[PDB]
Amino acid sequence: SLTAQQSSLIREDKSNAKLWNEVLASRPASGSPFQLFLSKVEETFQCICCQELVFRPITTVCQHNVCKDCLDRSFRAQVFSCPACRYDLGRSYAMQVNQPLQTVLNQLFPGYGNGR
Ligand SMILES: [Zn+2]
Ligand SMILES: [Zn+2]
Repeated sequence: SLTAQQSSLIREDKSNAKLWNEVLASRPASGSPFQLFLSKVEETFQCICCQELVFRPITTVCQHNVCKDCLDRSFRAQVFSCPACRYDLGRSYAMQVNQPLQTVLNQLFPGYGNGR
């Protein structure tokens, strides 16, 4: 299973608290329990735009996680809606990468963002 330090890192991602709670709600009949956890994280944090694990994720006001580059490309195309639910984020949507999420994902999947 996951470790205390992993739990501490997850607790820091305060803007995905509800989601992480569901992830944590998820013992397997095959392989190891930590593998089940990893499977569930990967599924939960898929970017809808590029179909990869989100990298430099933006956690939108409407509580969806999209890569910054994917959201940036959409805005440059003059599409200011959430790719996941089409809530109107608006022009000049002030974004910051969700660093706590990025830190968790980089710890669980080191190097997944190589060249991203
Ligand atoms: Zn993406
Ligand atoms: Zn949304």
